[PDB]
Amino acid sequence: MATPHNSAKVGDFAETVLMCGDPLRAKLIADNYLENAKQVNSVRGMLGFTGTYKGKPLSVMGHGMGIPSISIYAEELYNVYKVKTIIRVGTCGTVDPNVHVRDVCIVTASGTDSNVNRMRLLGHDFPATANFEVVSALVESAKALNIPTQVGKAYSTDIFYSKEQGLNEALAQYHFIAVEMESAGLFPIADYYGARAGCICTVSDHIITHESATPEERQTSFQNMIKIALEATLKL
Amino acid sequence: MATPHNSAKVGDFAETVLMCGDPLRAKLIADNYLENAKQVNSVRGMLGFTGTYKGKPLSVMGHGMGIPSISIYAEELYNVYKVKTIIRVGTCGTVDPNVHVRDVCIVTASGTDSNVNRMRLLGHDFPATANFEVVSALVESAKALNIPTQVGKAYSTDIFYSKEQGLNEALAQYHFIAVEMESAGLFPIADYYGARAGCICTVSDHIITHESATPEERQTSFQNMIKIALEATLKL
Amino acid sequence: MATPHNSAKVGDFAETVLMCGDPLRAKLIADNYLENAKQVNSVRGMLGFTGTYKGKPLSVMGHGMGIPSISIYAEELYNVYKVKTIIRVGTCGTVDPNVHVRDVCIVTASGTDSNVNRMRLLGHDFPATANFEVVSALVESAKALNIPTQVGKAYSTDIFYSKEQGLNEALAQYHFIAVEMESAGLFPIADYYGARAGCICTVSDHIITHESATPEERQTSFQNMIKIALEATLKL
Amino acid sequence: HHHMATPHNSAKVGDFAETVLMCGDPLRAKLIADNYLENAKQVNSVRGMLGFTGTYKGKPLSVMGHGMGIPSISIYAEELYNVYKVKTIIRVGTCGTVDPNVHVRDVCIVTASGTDSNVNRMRLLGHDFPATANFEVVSALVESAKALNIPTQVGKAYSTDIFYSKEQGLNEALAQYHFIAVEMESAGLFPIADYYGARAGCICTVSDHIITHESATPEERQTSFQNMIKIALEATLKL
Amino acid sequence: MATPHNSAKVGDFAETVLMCGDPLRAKLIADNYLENAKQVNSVRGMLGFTGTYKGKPLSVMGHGMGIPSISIYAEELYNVYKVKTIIRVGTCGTVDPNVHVRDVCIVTASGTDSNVNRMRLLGHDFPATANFEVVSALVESAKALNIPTQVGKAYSTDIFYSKEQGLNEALAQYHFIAVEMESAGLFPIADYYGARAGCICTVSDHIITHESATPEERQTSFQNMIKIALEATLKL
Amino acid sequence: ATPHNSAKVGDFAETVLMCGDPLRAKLIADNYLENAKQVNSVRGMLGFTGTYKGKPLSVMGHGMGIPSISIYAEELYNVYKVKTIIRVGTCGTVDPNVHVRDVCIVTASGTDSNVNRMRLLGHDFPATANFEVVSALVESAKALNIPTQVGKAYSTDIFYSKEQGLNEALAQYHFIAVEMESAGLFPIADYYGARAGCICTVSDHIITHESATPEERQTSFQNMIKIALEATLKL
Repeated sequence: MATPHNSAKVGDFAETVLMCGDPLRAKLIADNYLENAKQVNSVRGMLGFTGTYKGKPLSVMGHGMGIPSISIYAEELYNVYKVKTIIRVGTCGTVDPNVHVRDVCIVTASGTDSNVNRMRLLGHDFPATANFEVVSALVESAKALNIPTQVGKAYSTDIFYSKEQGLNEALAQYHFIAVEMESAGLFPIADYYGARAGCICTVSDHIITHESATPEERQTSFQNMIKIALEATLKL
Repeated sequence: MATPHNSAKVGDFAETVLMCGDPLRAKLIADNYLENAKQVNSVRGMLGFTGTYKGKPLSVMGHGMGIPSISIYAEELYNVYKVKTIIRVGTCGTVDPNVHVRDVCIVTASGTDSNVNRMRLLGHDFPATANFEVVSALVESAKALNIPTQVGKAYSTDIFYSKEQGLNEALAQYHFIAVEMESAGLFPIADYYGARAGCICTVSDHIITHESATPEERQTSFQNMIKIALEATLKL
Repeated sequence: MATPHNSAKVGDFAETVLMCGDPLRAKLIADNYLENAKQVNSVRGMLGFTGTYKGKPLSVMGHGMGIPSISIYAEELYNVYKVKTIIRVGTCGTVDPNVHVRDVCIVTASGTDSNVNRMRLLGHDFPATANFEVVSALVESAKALNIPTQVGKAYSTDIFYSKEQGLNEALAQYHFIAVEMESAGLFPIADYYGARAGCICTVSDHIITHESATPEERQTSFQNMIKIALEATLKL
Repeated sequence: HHHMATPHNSAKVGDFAETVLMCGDPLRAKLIADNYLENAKQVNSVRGMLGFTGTYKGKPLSVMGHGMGIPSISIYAEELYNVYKVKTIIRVGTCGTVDPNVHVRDVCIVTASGTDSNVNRMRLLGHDFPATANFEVVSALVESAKALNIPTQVGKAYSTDIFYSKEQGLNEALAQYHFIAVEMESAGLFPIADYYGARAGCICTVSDHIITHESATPEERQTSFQNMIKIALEATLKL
Repeated sequence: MATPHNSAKVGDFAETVLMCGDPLRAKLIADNYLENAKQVNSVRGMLGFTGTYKGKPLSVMGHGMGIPSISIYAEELYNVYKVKTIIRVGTCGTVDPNVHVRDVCIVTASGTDSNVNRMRLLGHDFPATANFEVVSALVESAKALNIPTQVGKAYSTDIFYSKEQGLNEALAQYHFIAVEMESAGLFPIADYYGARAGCICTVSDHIITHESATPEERQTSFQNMIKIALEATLKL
Repeated sequence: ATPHNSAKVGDFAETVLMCGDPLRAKLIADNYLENAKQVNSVRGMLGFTGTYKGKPLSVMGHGMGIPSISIYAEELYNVYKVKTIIRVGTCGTVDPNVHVRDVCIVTASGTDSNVNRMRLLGHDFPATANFEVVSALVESAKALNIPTQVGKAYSTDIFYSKEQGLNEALAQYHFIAVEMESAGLFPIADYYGARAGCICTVSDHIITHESATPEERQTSFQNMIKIALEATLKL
């Protein structure tokens, strides 16, 4: 196989890839938004697909949960499959007092409690930073669709089941808008390969005040986010 | 759903669960070694099954790749599903000069480059340590099956595609026998819940000498490892 | 005095402030580009001025050298003086193989070897991240002026006279475009106050290949950069 | 050293058996030799760190003090494995516990030990290196206790550099993760055994419950010591 | 120019230099205590002067605020200007229960929350330690002038506007006598060049009790401190 | 009155010399203290109290390493109400201008231990000798016409160092002494509002591999102990 974790042949992925944690959501995106989609990977159930969106080649693939998982898949996509742009699409929590469930968050950079970026920069602070053209394309696509967005920092944690006192309050004080588990691992890999990455997420829960989007609101948020991402690919 | 990542209801998992990263390997284990088997989870494609091995209830489920992924699944199994014992089964690399591809490694403790255990113990060194009853059951099962084993430390990394100079040589100097991605995250979660965990792996590659197991060797080693793990469950 | 380091009264600063390390350069900006400018601070020689640019209120003030120095001045400006936006303007080195002397660098986020941001976020990785509106206004201003720009990460070091082996090569591998000493301290303070910050710098030296801008190239680069920043304030 | 085999040990090469019991107090090493070893001879006196070599039930065995703390045991154990060609060290001592199901007088067999020392990070490029006991040693201690009908607790220790701790929240975190023994040396011993391809373990008796403040009486400590040392000595016959 | 930050020619600085953060205080020292004084640096407003005290050449110059700033100026003074001794003079807070506002503190070593010294000593603890001949010369000068002094540790912070719970109480418990922002960066640079440094400060504020020196007390303490420093230079 | 010391408060003088080897503690008491009484032998860690030229003085072993000295010193300051501890010992050096037989008076000590970060919220806490003690040692050496080196020590947890680049960095920043305990002593003295210092003689040059002979070690020890004893008179 071309990699230990992907049965796709070189060339089977488009230069632009959307990725989400849940492979079954990758399949939903392919089935509902890609034309002439073909499954190109099923190793470990991590479904990946390639088709077109409005005539332009586009792939979508799951990345699993957490920094180590996305790091495997993204490293391979840039190195082996010669992908140029990855947009991560997902859901997130928020702690920011002026961000609400159903909001769409476009990530400019992501903090983390992982050690992976310190290990790349001699132990120093290496900001996991989205590519500006990708950020701008997402922002401009949402404007054209008349969909309000929040633009700012995410925080990528290794621990879904946090026991850490004071973390949420510190994230809120510094206006982190999205809490998720992967973006801080993706951005430095794109940098290593001289490539591009970004992230867009919908807010499912307010971590501080405990609001939670209903199933119907989650479907609407998902449709808005995915249309923003798809339209942005046409400008990238 | 009982958790965001698992559609099983409390009671659907046995008290002992084998887990491996690849959900398709979890399915292979269920199909080839469990009787009375039923599928109990398919959220995110992370297949899980419950059946019997030699009459005793046993579950087997995928955990995905990396510490953050296994942490989600294992926290839930212990907390929500009331599981008492998780045995991780998988493949690994080795750096040890006296360990060879095809070998079976029983893990007594695992080091890591993750921050998750420092965060649990006020920044200090918290050894991710296998439960002694579990280690002993694996060791004694292998002896009873006439299968030689290596017993000793693993190292769980967040980065499959390592760029770290000197790491392999240090691991070799201190006789780490297995390099994998998850066990250091599992053992402290078992500790938190007053429960039990262990790990057994097959050596697919020698990271120093670059030897690699043939497909035939990987089948042999899998058959040895899984029989040891299954027989151990009868003693637990 | 309103603060220990600033004799200005509350209200003496405009809501938007350009800052540079050298107070004599702050004076040069006030003298050559601001209308009806008045000096509002001279404590510690850290000259600050308020006037208008194309009739819009604007202030300019020195910040001194290094994170601790800018942290004092910026904390006071946001907290006591109720400043809404700070744009840092300066010079930088580069290590990136495709960035050259005289290039204009617009900073999206900055790494650092300082501890100040770990101390704000429970020891974790807190990306010092520029405000997107500010970044965009700088990018669009440069486009209108027909000045090419590089957009991406800076690195803010505490040590001008670096002795650190391997740092430059790692910065280059991950495409850090600017090496300076202050931006990583500014952005988190802006966050704390729910305010905005950014940074634009011109490349005076290639740290790896050793090209250095002449005095005349330095003046031309400064003229380009300051016009970009001033025009950006009209959009903010 | 000018004439000694190491700077801290006057024993000649070969004066130590391949299996060595070690405890912090050199006077306890002497008590162990006097009361349990036959054919015994003192082989070290440097720094008062008494060490002895004889036999236990016919098999060669040594016992020597290691002093207090990771740096001290590191000196002695590095020398034992490197210069004296020792194959197995079993640390014997006392400990505190924070675990809610461990009580004073319990015997703890250590599978691995955490620490607040930097010595293991320095061995593994700054990463987490678990100080891990050798499984054959752990198993021999467990099986020896079973044969003597002495109950044991088996699990993690924590080795601290600071006896007089002022650290808030530490005991509660150790209890939450079921650390069974708090002492000062095991985390330094196990990685040195690894470096030399050799074996190490640890067994300790609980003198104090750090949470509930229960404390063993002197007579309970004597019984606990006798049980522990019998377990360790019998384990050496299987190693 | 001889360096990027100093317009003095080599030789224009005496072998001993007093430095303080505020360049206007450097000018005050020159105006009131040096004879034959001339200004030798004006770059960045960081005024420096050279004259004589009781016939012996002596320089005084500002160093700005924080470790990065003093590091630039001191590295240059030792390396380019061939200075042999730098005595930092300034103001400080105190946390010590036996130290009071108005007191003069002679610094033997300084702690820090900066990373600059870990980076010099392989990540380890490197005490920023004053040169004994300098400490002794200050102590003996004070004794000869019949001025009592406090002698002991300082703490050099990167963050003037501290938000750090428990810091002041730990500093008080261990009898740190002075809190300031620069000494910990100066002493290791002196070590690197085989040169000498020390620090003497006046207590302006008690951080624990909140007492503050009156203007008259600040004048008395300044007069004491500067006379101690000047007399010490005659013995160095 | 402690788990490691059978003495009771008042059994130690207010000033205590300490060295790693308890047998060297006994040598110091036997050869330099008048009217000396043994006040501890728990764990073999001999301690003694007598007088030097009329002034009460004690001498006791501290064992090897920061954890060991921390136990003994914490107890001395807390239970035994000691006011001044002077550590006396041997050291290595990496400094190009320090040689075997040199006497090193320590002003501060670096370390690879975590004990000081844990006392100061993770930050850099310099283990710093008390100035009156440093000065007393320097002046006593001057009075005896013995040259001294005055400067930084480095206290390591690992005698058998495998660390590449360490010696070269210590040399570049002119650390004059390498040993194993002083960085643990000075912060404990700070905690109790008390005084500590350290003096050591160079037995080995770690870079040049020069090593002191038996005769040279005797001369060096006699020089150092006389400096420390005479310093106690001024403290």
